[PDB]
Amino acid sequence: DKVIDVSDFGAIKDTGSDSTHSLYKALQEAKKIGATKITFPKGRYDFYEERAADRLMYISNNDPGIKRITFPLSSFNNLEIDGNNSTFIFHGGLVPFILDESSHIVLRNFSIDFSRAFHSEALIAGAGKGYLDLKFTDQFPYKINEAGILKFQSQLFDRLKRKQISQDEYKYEYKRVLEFNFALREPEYMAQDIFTGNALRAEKLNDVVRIFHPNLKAKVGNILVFQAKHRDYPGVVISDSNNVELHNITIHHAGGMGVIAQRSHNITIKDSKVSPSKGRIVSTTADATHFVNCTGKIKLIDNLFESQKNDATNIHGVYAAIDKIIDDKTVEIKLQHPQQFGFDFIAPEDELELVHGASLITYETNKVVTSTRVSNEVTRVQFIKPFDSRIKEGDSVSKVRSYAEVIIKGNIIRKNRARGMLLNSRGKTLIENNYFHTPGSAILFEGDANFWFEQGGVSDVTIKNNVFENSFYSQWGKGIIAVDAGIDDKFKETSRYNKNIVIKGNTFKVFDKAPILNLFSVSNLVFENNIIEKTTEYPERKKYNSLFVINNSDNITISINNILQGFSEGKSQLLSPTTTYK
Amino acid sequence: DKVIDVSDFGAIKDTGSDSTHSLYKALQEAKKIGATKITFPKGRYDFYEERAADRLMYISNNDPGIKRITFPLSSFNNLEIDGNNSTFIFHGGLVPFILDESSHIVLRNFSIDFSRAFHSEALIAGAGKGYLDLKFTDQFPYKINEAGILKFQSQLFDRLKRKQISQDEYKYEYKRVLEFNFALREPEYMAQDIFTGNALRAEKLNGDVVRIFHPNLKAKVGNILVFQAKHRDYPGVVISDSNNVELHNITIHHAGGMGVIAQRSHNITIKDSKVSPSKGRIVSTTADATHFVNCTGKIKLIDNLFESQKNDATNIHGVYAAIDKIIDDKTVEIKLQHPQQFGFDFIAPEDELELVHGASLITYETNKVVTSTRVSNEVTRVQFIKPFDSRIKEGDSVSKVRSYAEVIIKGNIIRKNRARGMLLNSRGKTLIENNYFHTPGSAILFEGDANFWFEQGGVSDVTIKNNVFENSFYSQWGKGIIAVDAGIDDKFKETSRYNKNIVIKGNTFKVFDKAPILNLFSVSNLVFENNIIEKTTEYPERKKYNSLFVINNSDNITISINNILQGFSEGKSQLLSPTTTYKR
Ligand SMILES: OC[C@H]1O[C@H](O[C@@H]2[C@@H](O)[C@H](O)O[C@H](CO)[C@@H]2O)[C@H](O)[C@@H](O)[C@H]1O
Ligand SMILES: OC[C@H]1O[C@H](O[C@@H]2[C@@H](O)[C@H](O)O[C@H](CO)[C@@H]2O)[C@H](O)[C@@H](O)[C@H]1O
Ligand SMILES: [Ca+2]
Ligand SMILES: [Cl-]
Ligand SMILES: [Cl-]
Ligand SMILES: [Cl-]
Ligand SMILES: [Cl-]
Ligand SMILES: [Cl-]
Ligand SMILES: [Cl-]
Ligand SMILES: [Cl-]
Repeated sequence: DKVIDVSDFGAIKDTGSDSTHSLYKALQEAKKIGATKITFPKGRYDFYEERAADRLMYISNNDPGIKRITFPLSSFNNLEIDGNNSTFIFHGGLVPFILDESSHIVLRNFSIDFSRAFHSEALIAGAGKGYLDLKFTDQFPYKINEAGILKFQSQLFDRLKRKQISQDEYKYEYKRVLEFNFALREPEYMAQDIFTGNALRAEKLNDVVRIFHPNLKAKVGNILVFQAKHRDYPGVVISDSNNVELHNITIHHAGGMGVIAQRSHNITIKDSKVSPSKGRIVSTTADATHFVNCTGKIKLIDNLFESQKNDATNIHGVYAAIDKIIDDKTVEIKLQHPQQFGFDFIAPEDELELVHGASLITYETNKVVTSTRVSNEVTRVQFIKPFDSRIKEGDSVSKVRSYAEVIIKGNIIRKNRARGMLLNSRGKTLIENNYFHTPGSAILFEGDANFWFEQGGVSDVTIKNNVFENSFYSQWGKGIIAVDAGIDDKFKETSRYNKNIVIKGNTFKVFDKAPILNLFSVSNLVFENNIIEKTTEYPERKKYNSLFVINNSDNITISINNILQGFSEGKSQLLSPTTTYK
Repeated sequence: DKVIDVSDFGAIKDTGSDSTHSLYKALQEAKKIGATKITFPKGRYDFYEERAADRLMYISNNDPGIKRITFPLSSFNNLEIDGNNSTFIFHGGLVPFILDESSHIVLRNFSIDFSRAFHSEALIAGAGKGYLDLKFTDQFPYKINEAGILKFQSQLFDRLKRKQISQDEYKYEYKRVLEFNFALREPEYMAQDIFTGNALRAEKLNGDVVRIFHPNLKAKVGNILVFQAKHRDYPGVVISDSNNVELHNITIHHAGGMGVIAQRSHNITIKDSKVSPSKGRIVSTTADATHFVNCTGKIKLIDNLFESQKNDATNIHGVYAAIDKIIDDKTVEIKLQHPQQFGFDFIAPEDELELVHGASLITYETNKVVTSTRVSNEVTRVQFIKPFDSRIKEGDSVSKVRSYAEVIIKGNIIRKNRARGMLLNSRGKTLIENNYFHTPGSAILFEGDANFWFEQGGVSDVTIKNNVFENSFYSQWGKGIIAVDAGIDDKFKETSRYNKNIVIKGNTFKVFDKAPILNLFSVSNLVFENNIIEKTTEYPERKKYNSLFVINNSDNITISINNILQGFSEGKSQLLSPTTTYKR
């Protein structure tokens, strides 16, 4: 009809049977008659791999390859999916949602989770030099092979069944471990990622598994998280689509990012949450949300982003390195980071910034006349006029876009690994009424043209009426609000990558003298009407003795109109900037 | 015009520079004007990943996914590629050739190799309880991380460069090891695969010697240990949905998987070519030398050398698809079973399908398809013109009735490889003539099953004539020199007749013990005549074998009196009398 009921196509709740193909037929009928809504009777729905559509997908900042997709929303328009607060359980390697060249899509009232997490967790029962003793719950199946290696499994165990289980070992490969505080259910204070690779020596003590690595260190009683090595199955992919809304969507887990958007226009996530399911301390294995080369309005409103293994959000562009200079008008650009391969974005009549790599200073803006994709890495680009004579190979290009207007309000950011928000948004950005409790920098202006190759550089930011409670209590960043753009030291005085930032009306609850602001190459920033409250939530770090570290900047104002409470010193010292951590 | 010189498009020999993009433009020009030949000035040409065309590919019996292709021959026609005996070096994860919906393609006069093999080799310098001491040459770079695990690298080592190299580790993952005899450069006598997984505990002694730890490690000092590549991502030449393809004087030194893999293709010829290791290596391709899946017309392997590969020299078979769901009396959903079979679409309307009982490989009936709908890379819904056999159950399998390929395999040399020689799963007219076999596994194996590999076999017209089987089946990959191992349960061996009409004549069998020359079951009409059987002492005799002919559940089998046996102690009457067991 106008509204389609999935149960009319065979998708039946609370049975544990695969509803993938019944859902697919309901989707095709909705496209056939132009139905405006698809609804689920409230219940549990399970989705498996065997009948899910297969498509080749390049997904920015995630792993490319063949994807089995449960909701293949390719070229859909004016469609709402209302789950009625149903529970969606995905079995194996599945991408729940991919929105590809779709328009006006509303996802509403359901939860996403996987039958077995791609990461793994264990209770730390013992510890010593070069080892940890671990106890695994049943929902993290594993085995120790004859080589003495710990390998997590999709399930415990004929020959063809064993072969299928053997092929699933890739999905649950680890690469590092991170210790989580048991009581606070957050990354352990000042703990760092401990790299291990995908092969840890292990042996069962003769229910306790002992793992061996010379860099292992953790507190007994805490939770050890095995970080998933891959990002193959993000929760919701928004690709080349527009006007997408997520309302009351719970993403309990994903093989990578919860929501990843690329080259998409107008995206809203509201009243949703990324939070672990029962028996887990971690939600998604990568960023909660992420936006690449997106335009229009990006709205994160009244969400809860917690316990994921990476940043809550990152809104940025793509830098493509200048690999080959052919003639004075033609260049061949190359995508650099492996998870950026296959990102096509340079089209004829586009305007490109021609940026110096080590400085992030734009030489000029040139217009593209022709574009030719050679591979998933290299694209040949010819300009309308000869480009700047100073451009060398190793510099980078970036697309001049109608940069996304960022509206991030009412969100809770806590318990996650790494940073809170990477504000690489050059458009008008508003960060209002958010709560931060992150081990890394609550807010970070990053971007570089040497590794990540992410285009950042703000020009209109307002950070107002937020609460920063005991954030940056570890080492993922350089302060509560910090700049860490990829600018060489010899260019910091010359470059001005981030401009026009207002930080007002916020409350900073801090436990030591870590930098509240750590800025370089910033032009025009005002810090006024904020409250700085001293706490004793974590042990004080002797590394830091300055709340405001400022270098190679101009027009920075740490106004007298700021209230400080609980400190022994006064504004004369604590509000005076330094060049070092002091 | 008619002949395009690739150097006219910037492909320069003997420079080490990437010629991928120059070659691509020469290919597009040949298609634009209908050129008939592309020539390479004789020299060395290097191809890299950075500018290779990317396509999704499903390659049967190999690993699917994104492929970077150096020669993307998609919808090319009447084109010859003459390398003039050039050397093509491929750096990293590249598929050298993919022929997709192409016709009348001839490849001749060049060699294919990779700058670093996907497998690894080492000299065994020492041994002890639960370990092996290994010495790796410079062309097999490796790392031992802080976890103490051996991880082979694309090269020895900037932050971005370290990330690129680290991502290459997946390409060189291992899963098992095999011992090779140093002097004879073959799998060690009676040695078997030793499973390890992709993670071996290792430590560098003092450096230069690496000690690997595993309780099942066992090998002779002085021999060579081969680390089997875990993946089959980069086969040498892929022939997919194409027709009339010829390979002449093609040297495939290495591949990430199979040398030549053909699927759903008509008329293929491989002549005067060879699969053999490059300098400093004991192994060539990491999987089958040649392989043909659902192929039709004529398959010709003429005067080739297939040696040192980690699998069979050839396998010519069809695809069994299991009946996963019965919708109604006319409608089923079939499912591809083996992971390296996913994405193999082959059922179309008007196709006729065999409907086969799984455990017996006995065909209930043939039925014609009216409707076909691909659901995933595993499941396809099929509707038939008439209600199918009432005895058909979920778990049985279907197979496409095809104009099964006529197989002509003449003048080849098959030796030094792992596993078997030729898997004769070809139901079409098959001729095996004037070949030389020296395989650790069965020289000729009739296999097929509908429970794991899901490969359709079952011959109907085989002539094995004037071949030389010298000291073959000297290890354990099979059940004899010429053996059947079709997936037929013992319950049904007596009523199932999967292989029919086989003639084995004029051959010379040089054997070192009394392992079975023929090990047959479920065979009807076989004649073994005019053969010469000669006793050797090349390998130690195996006491568990005491019968040259082991025959069970068969009919019309003739081990004729006109065969000749030399060098044995027992009488001719006793040596030609078949048994049901390996001994008595
Ligand atoms: O900074 C850009 C980068 O951030 C996220 O990931 C990295 C992670 O890969 C690394 O190991 O740690 C840092 C924290 O120190 C970040 O978490 C994004 O997932 C990634 O796509 C990229 O955007
Ligand atoms: O038998 C069918 C099968 O044969 C080949 O490989 C297998 C190999 O995977 C296994 O480990 O050992 C056997 C020998 O005992 C064969 O070498 C083909 O590569 C495979 O595609 C399939 O056709
Ligand atoms: Ca064709
Ligand atoms: Cl305010
Ligand atoms: Cl103080
Ligand atoms: Cl600093
Ligand atoms: Cl300092
Ligand atoms: Cl040594
Ligand atoms: Cl015995
Ligand atoms: Cl006699």
